Order: sequence, then structure tokens, then C-alpha cells
Amino acid sequence: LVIEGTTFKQLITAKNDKNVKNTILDLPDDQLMKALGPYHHPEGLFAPNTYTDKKLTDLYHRQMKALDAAWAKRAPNLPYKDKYEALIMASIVEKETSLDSELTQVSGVFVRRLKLGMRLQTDPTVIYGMGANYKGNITREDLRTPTPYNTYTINGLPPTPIALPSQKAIEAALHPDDSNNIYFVATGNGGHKFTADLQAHNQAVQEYLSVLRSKK
Amino acid sequence: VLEMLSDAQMNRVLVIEGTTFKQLITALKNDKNVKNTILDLPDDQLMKALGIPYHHPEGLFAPNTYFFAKGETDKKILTDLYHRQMKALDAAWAKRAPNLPYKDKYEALIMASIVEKETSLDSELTQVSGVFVRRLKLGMRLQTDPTVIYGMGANYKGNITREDLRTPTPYNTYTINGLPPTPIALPSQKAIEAALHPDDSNNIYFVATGNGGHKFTADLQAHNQAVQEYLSVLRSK
Amino acid sequence: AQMNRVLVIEGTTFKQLITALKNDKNVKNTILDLPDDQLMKALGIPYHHPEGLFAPNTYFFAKGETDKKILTDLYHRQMKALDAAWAKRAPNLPYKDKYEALIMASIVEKETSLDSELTQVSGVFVRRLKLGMRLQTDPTVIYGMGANYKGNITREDLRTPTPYNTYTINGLPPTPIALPSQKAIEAALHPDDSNNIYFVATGNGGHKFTADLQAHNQAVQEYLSVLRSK
Amino acid sequence: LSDAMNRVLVIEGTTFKQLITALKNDKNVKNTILDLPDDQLMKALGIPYHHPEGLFAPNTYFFAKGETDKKILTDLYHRQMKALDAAWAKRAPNLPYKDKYEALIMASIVEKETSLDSELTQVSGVFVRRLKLGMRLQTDPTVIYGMGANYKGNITREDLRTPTPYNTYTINGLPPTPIALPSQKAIEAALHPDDSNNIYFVATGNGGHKFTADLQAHNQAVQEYLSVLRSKK
Amino acid sequence: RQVLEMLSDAQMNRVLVIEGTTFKQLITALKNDKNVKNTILDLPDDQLMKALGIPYHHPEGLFAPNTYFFAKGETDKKILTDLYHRQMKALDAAWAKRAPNLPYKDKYEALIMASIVEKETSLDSELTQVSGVFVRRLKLGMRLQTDPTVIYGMGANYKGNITREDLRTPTPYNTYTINGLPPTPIALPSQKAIEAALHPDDSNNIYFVATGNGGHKFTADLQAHNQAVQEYLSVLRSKKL
Amino acid sequence: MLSNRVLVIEGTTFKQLITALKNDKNVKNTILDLPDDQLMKALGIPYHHPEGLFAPNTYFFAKGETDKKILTDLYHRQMKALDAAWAKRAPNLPYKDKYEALIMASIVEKETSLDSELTQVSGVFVRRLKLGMRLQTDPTVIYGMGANYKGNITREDLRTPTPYNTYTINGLPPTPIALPSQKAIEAALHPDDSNNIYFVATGNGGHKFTADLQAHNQAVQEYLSVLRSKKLE
Repeated sequence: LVIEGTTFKQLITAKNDKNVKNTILDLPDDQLMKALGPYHHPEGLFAPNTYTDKKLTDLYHRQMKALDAAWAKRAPNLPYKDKYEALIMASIVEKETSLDSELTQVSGVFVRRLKLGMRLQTDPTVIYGMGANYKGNITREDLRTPTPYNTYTINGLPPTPIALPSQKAIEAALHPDDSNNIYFVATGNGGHKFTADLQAHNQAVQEYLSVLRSKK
Repeated sequence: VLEMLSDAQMNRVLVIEGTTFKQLITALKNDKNVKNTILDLPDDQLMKALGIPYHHPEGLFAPNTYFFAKGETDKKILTDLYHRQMKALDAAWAKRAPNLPYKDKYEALIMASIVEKETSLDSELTQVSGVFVRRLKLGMRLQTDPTVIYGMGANYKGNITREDLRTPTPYNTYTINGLPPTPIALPSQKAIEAALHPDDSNNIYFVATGNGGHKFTADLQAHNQAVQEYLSVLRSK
Repeated sequence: AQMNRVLVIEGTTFKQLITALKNDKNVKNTILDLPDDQLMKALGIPYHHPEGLFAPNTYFFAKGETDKKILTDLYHRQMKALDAAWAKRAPNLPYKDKYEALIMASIVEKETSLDSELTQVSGVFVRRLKLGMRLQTDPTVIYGMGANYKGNITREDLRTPTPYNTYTINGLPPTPIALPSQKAIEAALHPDDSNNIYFVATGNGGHKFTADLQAHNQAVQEYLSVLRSK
Repeated sequence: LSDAMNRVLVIEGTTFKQLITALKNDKNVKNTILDLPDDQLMKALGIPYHHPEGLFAPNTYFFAKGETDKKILTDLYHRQMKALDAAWAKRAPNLPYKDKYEALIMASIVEKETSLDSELTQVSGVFVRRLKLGMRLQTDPTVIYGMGANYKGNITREDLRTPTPYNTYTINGLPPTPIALPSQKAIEAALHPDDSNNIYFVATGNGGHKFTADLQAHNQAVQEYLSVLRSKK
Repeated sequence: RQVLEMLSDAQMNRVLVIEGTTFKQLITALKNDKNVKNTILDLPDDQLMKALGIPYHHPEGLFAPNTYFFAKGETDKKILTDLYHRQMKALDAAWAKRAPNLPYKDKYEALIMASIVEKETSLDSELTQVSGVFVRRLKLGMRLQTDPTVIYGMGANYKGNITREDLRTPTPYNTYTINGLPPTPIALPSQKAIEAALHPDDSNNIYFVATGNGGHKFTADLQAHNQAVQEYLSVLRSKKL
Repeated sequence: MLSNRVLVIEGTTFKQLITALKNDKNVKNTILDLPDDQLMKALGIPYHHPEGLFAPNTYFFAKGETDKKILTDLYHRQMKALDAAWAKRAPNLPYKDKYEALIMASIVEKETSLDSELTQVSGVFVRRLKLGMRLQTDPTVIYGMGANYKGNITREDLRTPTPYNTYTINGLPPTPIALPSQKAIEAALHPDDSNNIYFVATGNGGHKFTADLQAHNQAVQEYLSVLRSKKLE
């Protein structure tokens, strides 16, 4: 139905079914958030799972229930002011990995960065900020252009989520791993290599280059 | 392939997460399709028969739904499950987090079995491991009931008593310091990964809520608040 | 007839070819298991090590033919191609003799899959040699690791001074590292006119070539993004 | 192979006019605008160039029987500009082309000067260097093209002596337009010349050429080729 | 004149590698030599074999025992590469001239057997005999049952004792539990041991045991072997007091 | 559930399959160069000739696997198919045993490319057998000539008596002539309800089936005209 990591817009169009008619679906999103019954932007507020126009409503409740549960049992000394920032981070974490085993590790990388004052420098934020201007490839001019969601230029979390996060992604966002790693790069054989200093990261990226050549 | 992912027409062997080696032994002894070559070995003689350099076999065979040729020898299957489990354990050890209190990967497997038997929700795996990991670093005894059951062994009739908790076995983490001598169950790859990637927290206590989860805490007064609360809730049902 | 076919594909090793003839019923094994020095002496080839000296192509031979005839003919075809290309070669090339050209042809072969880019790759390496820079080409490191190569290279691998490691050695490796094609040899002898000394895959089938490390690093980042989307 | 059956094969080195005549004499292709003057044809096809030469890619094309000419040619033009844009984007530095059109012109010259792929880069080099040194390209296909209709399959000494806009013995630099339809390999070669000092070359008679940087070696080679070509026939 | 000049060669450094030694002993002895420059001695063994150009994965048995002479200040890589070349020269010479119907797949198996034979005897006169016993055993499917192999397999786990429990534990090198040759050599064999591995003696003997007075007794049936073992037990037991 | 991709195509010969196994790095060779009698002895197959006994399909076998497992499994798969089809066969068929059905299946397989027509071809041959007519099928003549087949057939080839020549012998050939698919086996055992005893290729895909010689000859004339028209250059 709605798979973790998908866009809100992705769910909005999938408006193209017999069972759901276009009642409030083509309304502007701000006025639509007013109409649906409390966030200004709709991204991240609907729970991905394998489950009338109103049903979105059930998913929202299912999503907020999940977040509330996760926020209630959350870990101490987290750099989140409120549950919304945790949801933003959960979205960031979700699209940065496909393996559950690494969720906490990814979360750690970003959580620690926030506490250390570092920019998150995660590509999905910029891809999201450009949206329809994304041509399947990222260049230096893309990363240097200040967007509201550009985590290479801004400090801290972006204003909103960038995708629909899962319950596992929320819990991971609220339970980072105990490590010093603040970098990670795909291994090329499935997964990521996490590191704590830039030189180790560049070694890992070079390893990723070699495996990717070998995979050719 | 996507069915190689779920490890012709053949026999379907299943190893369930949290299960003991011995249960697997009985399940193969109760399968026609596997030939009984070595199922009644003493554990020392069986570890020698399979080539496994460990003295005791617990925890060394990976839970998963596998397919084996109808008629396969038992040793074939046991060796392959051993190789798969050690593949997972070596992989997890290679990418482990720093400053872990494990002398070697065997201790990681031990704790992975403990964590596996102590938790029901994957979301809490890292947390449970953390509580135990921190305890090991802080010198606290693990005080986990599944270890006590394992230590009682044949003397376990599906229920434990206060005398059971006070009775010194080699596996009783209320009486011994540190990890027990061997694993106490067959851990999943997720439990091994959790054992090697504890969460960033101060909690060193936890107790079940009753709906599959637990309340985690960092101080004994808060732990005791939560436990008396759970005792009250669980008694009523 | 349906006479025996021995297929030699470009980029394969001599060892692969030796095993391929040793696993053929139709080919007689007279000298196939000899050490390389004695084997080259047995065939009359004046080189000490056999890599790169046998031309890749699809050959047909009579069932029961000798290994020595087959290898002599492959050596003669490769040397025909090499002498021809060397005779018409470009000026000012940094090769002492045709053997060094063959080494470079093997490197180029294993470093590229599109014909259109062969000369450019050759240029990159030719220039590096004229500039005194190390070639820093991974296929040589793979060859140096040999049987210990499992499809991945580690930092300890790149630092290991093997005889073929172009990150640690200066110049060309001691021998070729594969069986090069004719076009790869021609490219070795006709580098392109450019200042580029770096290249990295684009992700869309080709490579991006550059002359400075900053541009190369931008290109590598672009490749990382492209591979991420797919 | 390029598919959309009718097999329109356009071989590299052919002229645009040849392609137009080969399509007007094809039963399977509908003839709508092939007999219009070329300026009107370029306006009708949407192409922004004044002259059509070199802008339609040689290849083995398979269309639907009964296809319109405009589709066939628009597809060929778009394919050529795809190749040309890609090649210009990845081109070598310090090239003497002001824009991609000059590169395509040069690709046509190179294509008409060689039959072996092995030599394309070398041919391009010889000419590219010449452009940089101010030397005239002195390539005969250009003069043939400049004579145009007055070319009956034979060239005379005064033909080479007569100044046409396409005569590279009399003009300095490149001719005003391409002289043939260049292949993808020829465009790439034009944009990636070889590193050599050679500025002369002459055919061997077996399909290849001898390249050199000095006139005397060139002259030895030219006489040898002259002898072989006379003695053969 | 210069015939005896060649004790071995490469005022002068005098490296000496003894028969029966392990690779590891040689590397440590090169690290504790002032005159040998340590450029690559501290590498892992796989990467070290690759650094030297050696195509074998494991370094054991590939460096020839002899008393050599190198320039004072010589690099380790020169030393090890030349010792490797000398060992492979000996091995190729012996493999090319080897006896027929031998149970070796390749020269590496011969080198493994040479290492075993080297560790199993100290008298050159008996080399051929020992190799014979092991060679014949391979043809008959019998396990070599040689203690130096199990010692090598136990590695650090060896305190000077071989017990029935030690002999019963499966190692990759345990010739009581595996059939055929171990995965790698277990020591550095000498030229004589390589040749002996490739030139077994003509007999039916498939058993042997130390005599106790220097040498071994070889036998063709187990009863003779057990009588000989009893004789060796008595001889050494008396030497205990 | 498509049974390293080892693919055996319908209508291919056994000899082709052996060569494709012998031309594989991924499959190790133990008995591929044995004579066919001795190799059938090796695999345990009780038939004297190996043709027709191995099922075409896309397999994706495990690399570095013995040929004997692969071929015994293919033999068993096709013999399972054949027994299944024989058990459910149509009544009054002129086959003495399942081997004749397999032979006919091979003939049918090599005689048609459209699945829709299998039964029809099958019918034509079955009826012919009941009426004593010769099958007069060219793939049988090709197989009978064997190594002597140069891609072309002469009238003397069709007139030369081979053991497999269905222009000269009555009934089925001694063995199959290719490896038939299961669809072909079933069609061989389920002929169509018709009186047609002739068929000829159309040249535009398919065949024209008829019940009388004059209609068949008309169809043959049309096919000859069409096929001559298609091949010009």
C-alpha cells in the first residue's frame, strides 16, 4: 500500500483509484491540512504499512500513536526539542538505509552530529528540497545552493520531514547507538561502513569504489 | 534469487529463534528425512564429530527456515547451520561497535542468546543489550531469569521458585559474576547485531510492561517503582 | 569436421588460457604444466614470463593438436600484431621497447570497456609516465594479489609493495597483466592529445577524464550521486 | 541497429543528397517534401541550419513500412545531434573549433579521408594540428564537394587550382559546411585528436596511410603509392 | 676452488636457516638481526607472500634451509625472495626428475610431504624410508598419523605434550583425523627431504617408530609395529631414570 | 518455476545439447565424449538411441555441477512428461507405445513454430499413419542425412532411402529426430478433429491444411510464389 520511505505526494496520487474519489485531494496542502483536522506541511504524518476518502485519517492516527509511544519511552539527552524534530530525524534516517540492523547506527551518526554542532550533510534532504528539479544525479552546484532543507549549508534539522517514516525508523531516531561514528558510506556489498574520523571514511569510500568496479 | 533469501522438492528444516540446541536435536531425531548418524552423541564427542572447536554446542546453529535434501545426513545439516551461524557472527564482529566488554566473539554469542531470550520486540533489542552490556562494564551481575532456567536444566518443570533463583548453578546470573559459560539458546542474526551494537543510554534496569515491551531505567529507585507497578498489574489478570 | 574451438577473449590471463587448454580433450598436454621459464624456453619465446604474449581471438584447431603448436601460433599472431603496431607507432612515446607497449596495452585493456575511450585511457597513463607519476591503476594491484583477490581491495592491499602494485612501484609493472586486444595495443601506441591524468566512471557507461585532482574529486562525487539514485 | 519493416541503411561518408535520392526511390517511404528546395526543407523539418549536410546520422535503420519521410529524417537528425552534443560535452581541451558545427565539419572531412577506424584519431590529428599552424588542409573530398554538379568522377589539376568555397587548397581553414554525413566514431575522433607531430599523410593502397612530420619522407611515400596505383591498373 | 665456495650465497652477514624450522622462526630471527633491514617483516603473512611475489597463500615450507651469506645491511625482501627462489628451484628440479606413480597432485603436495618427512627423521639414511611409509600409506588410504602435524595444527595450544585428547581433536593439520596431506607444509624442508618425498624406498613397510638409540625401526604389519613400540617404550623408560 | 542458465531449446538435437554442455565452463565433463551407446549406458537410460529423451526448458543450474546429474534430471523430467501425457492420451491413436508418441512429437516439433497449429500438424500425421500414407517430412530427411547436410536439400536427397527418410519408408522413423517440448508431446497425443492430410507453409507465418491433393497443390503454388517474392536481395 504505502511503503516506508515513500513521499507524501506518492501516496496522494495513488487519487488514481476507483475506491477513493478526489474530494480534498487537489486542494492546496496548507488548506488541506486545515481541512483534514494541525501541522502546516503534510510530509511524514502518515504511517507506512501494509494495510472512503477519510479512511488518510486512520493512517495519521496510526502514525501519531506510533510517534507518541516512541516519544514516551525515548532515550535521555536527545537533541530533540519536541516529537516533531524526532519525526524529522526519523524520516532522515529512513531513506538513508534499507537495512533495519543499521537503523540505530545511522541514527547515532546524525544524533551525535547534532550534539557536536556538525551539519548532517545527508543527500536526501537536498534531493527533497529540489524536488521536481532532481535529475537522478547530484552536482556540487546543487549542494552549494542554500535550500531550506539543504543540510550541507544549514545547521541542525530541516523544517519538516522528507518522507514517510516507519515505526522502526521513529524508534531508532529515539534510540541512537553507543558509538563515536559520525560518518558512513555504502559498502557496495550491501550495507554501510560507519567511521569516526574523515580519513577512515575516505578509505571506506575508496573501498566502495573498488568493490563497485569489481561488481561491474 | 529471492528464495535463496529464505534459505526441486526437499525436506524443510526449521530452527526457531530463541530455541535451544537440544530442541533442534530432538526435532531432527523426530524427522524421517534426516538420517540418524550422530544425533545421540555426547556433546564432546559430537563437537569432535562435526569439527567444531568449541567444547559445548549451544548457540552455534543459526535459526532460519532451510531446505535440505530428503535423506540428508544429520552431520551435513548441523555443519551447514554451524557455518551459517559463524558467518553471521564473524560478519557482526567485524563491524562491531568500539569499547565492547567481550573478550572474543564467543562472549558476544553468549550475550546474543541472553538478549534473544529476554526480549520480544525488535525495537528493544539494542536497549536490552545495552542494559546487559553496561552491567558487564559496571560489574553488575546480569540477573536474568532465562539463564537460571538453563542452569536448572533437567530440574525445570516449566516454573521457577525463589529457591531456584537462590540456587547456585554455573549459569545462574543471580549468583555468578559476568556472563554464563555458554550460550543458553540459539540467537538470531538480529540478536547478534544487537549484542554488538548497544544503545546510547544510562539504563541498567528494565522490567516488562506486560504487552511485550519493557520499562528501562538507570536508577534502582525508579526500577523498583516500575517493578512494583508491573507486579500489581500482572497479579490481577 | 566440427574441429575443436579454442576461444581466447580479451582481458583474460595466460593462466586462464593454460587451464582452458588443460581442460580440453582435443588438446594434447605436452608442456602445459611446466614452470613459466622452462615453458617459454620450450616454445622458443625469448621472454621469461608468458603474460600478454598470446593474441585473444577465436581459433579452430584439429582435434589432438599439440599444446606447443597452439601456443606457438598464438604467440606468432600476437607478435605479428605488436610488431605491426610498433612499426607505425607515434613519436615520443615513453616505451623502451615493444614489450613495454604490450604491458601498457594490457593495463589499458583491463581499465576500459568502451573502444571510444581507449586512446584517452592510454593518454592518461602515457602522460603519467612522462610526468613521473605512478599509474595507480587497480587491475595491476589485483594481478599482484592474485589468488588472494576476492572481488574487493582494502587499504592494506593498496599499501602492500607487491611487484605489480602501481600505487607503490614507479612506472610499468614487470610484465603485462592480461592478454590485450589489437585495438588496445594500437591505443597504447597512439595516446590522445590532452592534459587529462585522471578518470572515473560516470555511471552512464563511460568515464569522466580530468587533468587536476579537484576536478577529479568533483567527478567522483557526481558518480557517487548517480549510483545512489539507481 | 536502430529500429522503430523497411530497412533504410545510411552508410557513413554519403552525402545528404544521396540519402534524399535513395528515399525518393523507395516505394515503402511516403514522399511528401523530398523535392522541395533545401532551405524550405530545413524550415519544414524544423532544423535551424541553413545547409543540411552532415546533420543526419549514418546507421542501419528499420522503420515501419509506409513511414513518412519527415519522421525518418527528423529521427536521423535528432540522432546525429544526440551524438554531437554528447561528444562535444566530453571533448578534449585546446581544440581549434569555435563551436560544435566546426567539429562536425571536421568529422565529415576525417570520415571522407579514411576507411580504417584505427587511423581516425591520427587523421584528425593531422588536420587539427594544421588548423593550429595555419596550414591549409589540402584534402581532395572538399574540392570535389566544392565543384559539386561539375564533378563527373574525375579531378584535374585545374580543378584543384580553381577557388571554390569548399576548396581547402585555396581556402585557409575549414570549409563553410560539412561535405558528408559523419559517423559517431568520426565525430569522436574529430573531438579527440592524437598526440603526434605528424602533419602529412598519404594512402598505402591497402586501405591505410603513412603519417609523417616532414615533407621528404612524405614524398618518398607519395611516389611509392603512385607507383603501386599505376602498376596495379 | 670455488666449488666449495658455495656453502650458500646471495665482512658479510651469515644468515643460517636450519632444517625443520618453521617460517615464523625465520621471520623472528630476521627481525632480531642487526644487519638485516626491516622493511616488510611485520606484514600479515598473506600480504607478505604477495609483497615478495609469491603466488602461494601460506608461507610455510617455501624457504630453503641452508647457511647463507648476505651483504651486511641487506634488505629482508632480497633475502626472502632469494630463499624462495632457491626453494622453488630445488622443488622444480626434484619434481621434474620425480619417481613414477607417486600420489601427488602437484609439487606443492610434494613440498608438504617433504616437510612432514623432515620433521619425522634426523638421519638422512632413513629419509627415503620415512617418505616411503607415508607415500605407501596414501595409496592405501591410511592416515599418516604423524605427531608434528598435530602439533602444527594446535599452534599456540601446545605445551610439550600430545595426549589422546589432543590427538582426537579435529585440526586442519591433524593427520589422525584427516585423510591425506595437511593443507600446507608444517616446516621448511631441506633439499634432501624434497628429493626423498619424490623418491620413496622400495619396500612394503607402512609403519615405523623410534628405536630409542637413535633412528627408527620400520615394519610392514601392525604386530611387528607393536612389538617395536614395546621395545621403544622399554628403552626410553629405562632412560627416564 | 523455471526448472548459470542451462537452456535447451525445443527442436534442438541431442548432439547440439552435448556440444553445448561440452562448450560450458560451468559444467564439468565426465562422459560427454563417450559414444552414445556407452553414454546411455553410463546414465542408466534403457533406450539404445539418445535422441528425443531430454526436455527443453530454462534451468538455471548450479555452476560446476556434474553433467550426469543435469542429463539424468532432464531425462527424468521428459519421461515424466511423456508418461503423464500417455496416461491421458486420446483414443484410437496409431501409436504402439509411448516411444512412437515421442518420435511423432519430435517430428511435430520440427514441423511447426506456432503453438496454435501443433494439434493440426499432429492430426495430419496421425491420419496419414492410419491411411498408410508416408509422412513426407523434410526434418526426417535432414536427420537421416546427418553429417552430410550442407543446409540444402536436393531431389536425389529426398529420393535416397535412409532409415529415417519419410518419403521412402512407411510409418514412423526408428527414433526421434529432435528433443520435443511437452506441448508437442501432448499435441502428438491429442490430434485435431479434421479430415486434413496435407499441409504446407504459407511463408507469412503458419501453414495451410487441406484434405485433398488438388487443394494442397494450389496451396503449394501460392507458397512458392510468395516465398520467391520475399527473397530478392
